[PDB]
Amino acid sequence: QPLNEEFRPEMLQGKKVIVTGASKGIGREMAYHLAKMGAHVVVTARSKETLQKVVSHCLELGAASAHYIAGTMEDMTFAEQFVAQAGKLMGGLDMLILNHITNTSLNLFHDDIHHVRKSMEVNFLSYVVLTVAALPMLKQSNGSIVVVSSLAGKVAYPMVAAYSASKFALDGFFSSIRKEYSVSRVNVSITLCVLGLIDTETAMKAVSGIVHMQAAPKEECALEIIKGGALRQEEVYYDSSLWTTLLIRNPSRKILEFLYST
Amino acid sequence: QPLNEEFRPEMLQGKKVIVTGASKGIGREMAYHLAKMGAHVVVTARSKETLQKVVSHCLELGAASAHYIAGTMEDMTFAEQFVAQAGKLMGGLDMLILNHITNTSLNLFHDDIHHVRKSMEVNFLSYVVLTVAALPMLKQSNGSIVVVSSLAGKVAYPMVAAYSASKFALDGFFSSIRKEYSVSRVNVSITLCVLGLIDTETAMKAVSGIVHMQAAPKEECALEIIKGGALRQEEVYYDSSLWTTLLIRNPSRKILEFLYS
Amino acid sequence: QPLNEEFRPEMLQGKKVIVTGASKGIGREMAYHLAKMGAHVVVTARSKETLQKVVSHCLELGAASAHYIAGTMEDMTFAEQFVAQAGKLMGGLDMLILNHITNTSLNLFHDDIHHVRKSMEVNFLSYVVLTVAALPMLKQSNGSIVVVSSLAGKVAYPMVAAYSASKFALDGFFSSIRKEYSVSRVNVSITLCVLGLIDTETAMKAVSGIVHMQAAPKEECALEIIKGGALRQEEVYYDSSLWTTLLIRNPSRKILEFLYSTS
Amino acid sequence: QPLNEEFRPEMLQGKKVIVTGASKGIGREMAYHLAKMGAHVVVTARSKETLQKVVSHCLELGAASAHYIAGTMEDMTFAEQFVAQAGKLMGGLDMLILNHITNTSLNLFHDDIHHVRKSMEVNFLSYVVLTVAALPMLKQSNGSIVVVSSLAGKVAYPMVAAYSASKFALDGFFSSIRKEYSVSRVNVSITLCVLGLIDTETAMKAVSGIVHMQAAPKEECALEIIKGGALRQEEVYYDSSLWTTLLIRNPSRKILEFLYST
Ligand SMILES: NC(=O)C1=CN([C@@H]2O[C@H](COP(=O)(O)OP(=O)(O)OC[C@H]3O[C@@H](n4cnc5c(N)ncnc54)[C@H](OP(=O)(O)O)[C@@H]3O)[C@@H](O)[C@H]2O)C=CC1
Ligand SMILES: NC(=O)C1=CN([C@@H]2O[C@H](COP(=O)(O)OP(=O)(O)OC[C@H]3O[C@@H](n4cnc5c(N)ncnc54)[C@H](OP(=O)(O)O)[C@@H]3O)[C@@H](O)[C@H]2O)C=CC1
Ligand SMILES: NC(=O)C1=CN([C@@H]2O[C@H](COP(=O)(O)OP(=O)(O)OC[C@H]3O[C@@H](n4cnc5c(N)ncnc54)[C@H](OP(=O)(O)O)[C@@H]3O)[C@@H](O)[C@H]2O)C=CC1
Ligand SMILES: NC(=O)C1=CN([C@@H]2O[C@H](COP(=O)(O)OP(=O)(O)OC[C@H]3O[C@@H](n4cnc5c(N)ncnc54)[C@H](OP(=O)(O)O)[C@@H]3O)[C@@H](O)[C@H]2O)C=CC1
Ligand SMILES: C[C@H](CCC(=O)NCCC[N+](C)(C)CCCS(=O)(=O)[O-])[C@H]1CC[C@H]2[C@@H]3[C@H](O)C[C@@H]4C[C@H](O)CC[C@]4(C)[C@H]3C[C@H](O)[C@]12C
Ligand SMILES: C[C@H](CCC(=O)NCCC[N+](C)(C)CCCS(=O)(=O)[O-])[C@H]1CC[C@H]2[C@@H]3[C@H](O)C[C@@H]4C[C@H](O)CC[C@]4(C)[C@H]3C[C@H](O)[C@]12C
Ligand SMILES: C[C@H](CCC(=O)NCCC[N+](C)(C)CCCS(=O)(=O)[O-])[C@H]1CC[C@H]2[C@@H]3[C@H](O)C[C@@H]4C[C@H](O)CC[C@]4(C)[C@H]3C[C@H](O)[C@]12C
Ligand SMILES: C[C@H](CCC(=O)NCCC[N+](C)(C)CCCS(=O)(=O)[O-])[C@H]1CC[C@H]2[C@@H]3[C@H](O)C[C@@H]4C[C@H](O)CC[C@]4(C)[C@H]3C[C@H](O)[C@]12C
Repeated sequence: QPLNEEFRPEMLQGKKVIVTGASKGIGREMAYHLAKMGAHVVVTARSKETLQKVVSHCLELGAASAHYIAGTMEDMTFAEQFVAQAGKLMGGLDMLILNHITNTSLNLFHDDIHHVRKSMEVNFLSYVVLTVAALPMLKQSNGSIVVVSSLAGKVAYPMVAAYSASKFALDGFFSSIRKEYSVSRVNVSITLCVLGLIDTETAMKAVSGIVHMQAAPKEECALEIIKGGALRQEEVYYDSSLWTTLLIRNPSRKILEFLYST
Repeated sequence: QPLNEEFRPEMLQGKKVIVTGASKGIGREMAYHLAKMGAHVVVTARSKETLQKVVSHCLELGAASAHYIAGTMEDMTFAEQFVAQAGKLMGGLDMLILNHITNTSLNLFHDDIHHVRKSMEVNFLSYVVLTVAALPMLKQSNGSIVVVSSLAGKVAYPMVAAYSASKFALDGFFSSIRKEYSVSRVNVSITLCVLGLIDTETAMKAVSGIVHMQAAPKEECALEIIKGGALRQEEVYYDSSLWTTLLIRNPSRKILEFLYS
Repeated sequence: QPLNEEFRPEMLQGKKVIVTGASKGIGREMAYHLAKMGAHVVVTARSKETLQKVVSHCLELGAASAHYIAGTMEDMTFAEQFVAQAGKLMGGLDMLILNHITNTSLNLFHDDIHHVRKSMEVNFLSYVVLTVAALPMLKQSNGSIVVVSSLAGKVAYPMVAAYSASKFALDGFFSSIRKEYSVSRVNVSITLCVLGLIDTETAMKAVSGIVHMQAAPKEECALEIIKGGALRQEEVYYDSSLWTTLLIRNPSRKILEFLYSTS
Repeated sequence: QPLNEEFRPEMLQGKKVIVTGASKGIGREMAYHLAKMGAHVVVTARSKETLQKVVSHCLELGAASAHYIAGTMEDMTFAEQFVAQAGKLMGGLDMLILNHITNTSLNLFHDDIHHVRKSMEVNFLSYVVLTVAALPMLKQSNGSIVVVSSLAGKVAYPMVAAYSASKFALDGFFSSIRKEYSVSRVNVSITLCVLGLIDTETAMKAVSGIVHMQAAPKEECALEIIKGGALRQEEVYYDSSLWTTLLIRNPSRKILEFLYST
């Protein structure tokens, strides 16, 4: 059940938040927003040096505390240890923002089973491992899981087959456990974010020169993700066009799920 | 692009078809329908003894030829080598029916990463491996890939989280490469089948005392899958209720896809 | 612009309301609800005898005032004069509830053009005439027009062709003038009510078989209409099934209208 | 049931067709198309002068025959007698194209009950009278009724209240009788056409200085109406934008009607 409330930045004051993939792009922007809101933040990515810079800026911005732990989410042991360590750094966990992805570019699928497996491991499986590791703390705090996804996680696009598979998988998994938490009375919210083109360096390099579309600002995108998580909304849609978000909705699916539950 | 005509059993006559997970349930029924249609079939599953029975019955029903290769789709090497061997046995491949799943029951996700992993490997990754292995032959024959999926591969259900993840992944992956084949002029069709409750032994055991819904017959289900694949349809929907099929359709998704291209 | 508040029965206290087709069915129930709420009510229909009973009970229920004026809405002069009289009697008008229909039973269209014409005159044209007559008073009070319509005013059914024409016409006309009031800054709300099967005597005599049991209570129906009107809602949907109310919604239409609104 | 076939111009060859409001605009274009297809045509409108010109061009184009009968559809007696005359002229009737409207311009509704009644009489009631007169002949030929309507006959627009009421009425009436013909096994098709902005002189004059949108060609509009009628389609949608035609569809209504039919 989502909060029938207007979002206020104070909702994140003193909250203990993990942000993954936070060295750049949307993840970094989320860290910065949370810092401005006075959250405790633990950020992760592979890039130790840029993560320290992100942390330093978070402290400048007014984070209650800020730490980084560097590692690759290809490593499921790292994922497990990271959450345990992050929990100790903050003295608990209120929000788990899962945002990282493995390197993805626009290319036709040509026998690249390696990339399919890697995308599944980093983009999907690690999210599951992180969640399992975080759940005890999240149950303690009646916390929130925020899963960052994509238009390519709701509809099919050429050139992102492996990526799409992993993002669709996130939808299937996390939407299913959401239904389980509802019936099990587990007070942990799950927010799935569906993003259009966002003006991160990664996206801008990737779509040049294949796609020529309006890119939404990464700062606003980051805020909207946090907002949705804070308000415990089931899904967050963010795109430069309001008419895109109208097309992402799937009431037919909602009806089928409603009919099953009752 | 689907064939603008009604289905005839003669469409499968002499066609070279792989059916995975064909020792029982829908897979077995598909093998039987294909045999009745006079197709060449190679069936696979883990149990050689039960596959032997299927092959024997396939030849009785009038299969052009029938062979089994036994093994687990947990083994990606087996998946790759199976397709090559199946293709060798038949002298090519017209249709790849991907149907197998790892054993799944209705249970809460209780930090079962091992089941999530196994579901992703068997239900999804092996389908990709099998496809990669089969594609050269399918490109030669302008053939078809048929991916068996589920209502839980289109909408969310409690108690099947790992399974749902794997089936959602199939939609994402196979629907994406379908778009790729359309723009790359690859004349291999991809059919995704979305099934409601089907009266297989597995399903009836799994839902016993938990879900009380009417089950659709496995025989007709199997036929509808084959029909859709033969007709090169993008998606096949099979459920005991017609209203279910209406609610699984996603025109909004199709619009978004059309707008992209 | 609807009122962003919960309905209170006190919203109708001392309000001056006309209800047409109010001798029986939903109309009578509406008069009774308004009476209970302490409204001033003027009711109309052709039969003085039945209207007298409605007025008597309205007073008993606690109407601030209750009166009838009898006549046929086949007569556009009566329609016009009725509103003027009712308004003068009450000293204004806050709500105009348009509810009357000409007698309709379920039959195949059988070249009865006379019935098509009568349906259009009584069910549609008189509503327009009553509206024109009422508008000056409604503008003064920032009041409301409530137009009672039907499932057969949003979707097609056999056996009610003439009636459907008239109810569809109400939608086209009143939804258009609503758009006009929005841009002309006319502070009079228009509420179109879409009703499924309601257990009025007329409906129960008309319909056949088990469908009778799916009839919604006329008492609750009448209240929901008043609520919608009081809250200045654009549309009220009332049916015994929530799935029906889902299927009468037309967001596609709403989008086309929104896109035009600034064009 | 619509014809499971692609349209061929030969489908109208030798067919006996009435077109109302055919002195100009879409009606005139329809007459011209039918003429080219070698149909028998009877055209009507108030102006004999303009009708004569249409007839002359129809004969030029190769109509099997072409006649006009002038009169006002405000007059229900004329409406009825016109159909009898037209049927006598052609020796029967295969298609009745109901297209005429009373003069309508964009204006706020201001006590003009006279105009509301006139719109209802000409735009709606006359269509019913014409249908009643034509039905015996149409039953004999397993013929077709084509009712020309409007976006303002499916959605609400300001400035066309009286017109909208009349076009909505056509939908309510003719869609109801279509259901009646199905259950009564009357083999006469009813086609309701929903038109966006069409570049007729009337439309171009009316929208001048108030609406700025793409106008669809009247010739193609006319053809699509004829095609839909010939193929016994329930509805024809014609607009400059295909997205408009998507927004005019009402599947929910179709479901409600299907459920009642069951
Ligand atoms: N930008 C867009 O247009 C869209 C974005 N999205 C989504 O939003 C999210 C963020 O995208 P965006 O900000 O554009 O991506 P970026 O590439 O900017 O950021 C991805 C981050 O994840 C990290 N990462 C990469 N590999 C690994 C690894 N093996 N282990 C841990 N972290 C890794 C990166 O840091 P480092 O390299 O240091 O490890 C990087 O901080 C993604 O989930 C994506 O799916 C969805 C649709 C569109
Ligand atoms: N029945 C239903 O209600 C529904 C079915 N479906 C779908 O239809 C498909 C078939 O379902 P159903 O017939 O019920 O399933 P069954 O259990 O009847 O059959 C699954 C088959 O796959 C094989 N299999 C199991 N594990 C493995 C493995 N590691 N490697 C290779 N093969 C394995 C089995 O043979 P063996 O054990 O011998 O190996 C078995 O023949 C599934 O893809 C499923 O997702 C979807 C929704 C509902
Ligand atoms: N009940 C239902 O299932 C449904 C009802 N509706 C709608 O709700 C409204 C009320 O329906 P319901 O309560 O069933 O109708 P009723 O038959 O119960 O009441 C109709 C009223 O209008 C009056 N009336 C009939 N002819 C005339 C006339 N010529 N001039 C003035 N009044 C006339 C009647 O009184 P008198 O005869 O004395 O004039 C009667 O008071 C109708 O607008 C209808 O369209 C819509 C869908 C379903
Ligand atoms: N053009 C557009 O943008 C749109 C058109 N439409 C629809 O398509 C139809 C044709 O429109 P369009 O071609 O623009 O219209 P036009 O104005 O060009 O033609 C209307 C015709 O009807 C006739 N007519 C007018 N009054 C009467 C009467 N009292 N009796 C008999 N005929 C009369 C006219 O001839 P005369 O004056 O000599 O009698 C004229 O031939 C209309 O039904 C309309 O509702 C719908 C939406 C948009
Ligand atoms: C830009 C496209 C298409 C988005 C879309 O379909 N958007 C709505 C449709 C808009 N319309 C066509 C309707 C109108 C446009 C009006 S406009 O004015 O814009 O021309 C989307 C679809 C899939 C997206 C990629 C994947 O996620 C993987 C990856 C994640 C990284 O993190 C960033 C890089 C990358 C490659 C992503 C970039 C971009 O995000 C992609 C290409
Ligand atoms: C039966 C349910 C729900 C299906 C559903 O939601 N169906 C539409 C409902 C229709 N309505 C509610 C609208 C009306 C009912 C009319 S009725 O008369 O039936 O009451 C579906 C949803 C997910 C399904 C399982 C997974 O796939 C995984 C696995 C695959 C194996 O291979 C077979 C076993 C197993 C466990 C599956 C069994 C079954 O298949 C499940 C439980
Ligand atoms: C009863 C039918 C159909 C209503 C409908 O289509 N209802 C939803 C569909 C229900 N399903 C089929 C889906 C089954 C669900 C069962 S469930 O148990 O879920 O409810 C409706 C449609 C048109 C209606 C008449 C007109 O107005 C004219 C007139 C007005 C008077 O004032 C009262 C009398 C009369 C004759 C009206 C009576 C009744 O009102 C009619 C026949
Ligand atoms: C032009 C407008 C609006 C139509 C509309 O809403 N059309 C699509 C949607 C527009 N969008 C904003 C969504 C896209 C535009 C993109 S665009 O690139 O085009 O600017 C429509 C709606 C009602 C129409 C009148 C009535 O029928 C009565 C009458 C019939 C005669 O016979 C011809 C004259 C007249 C006055 C008609 C002219 C015109 O026909 C009107 C004004």
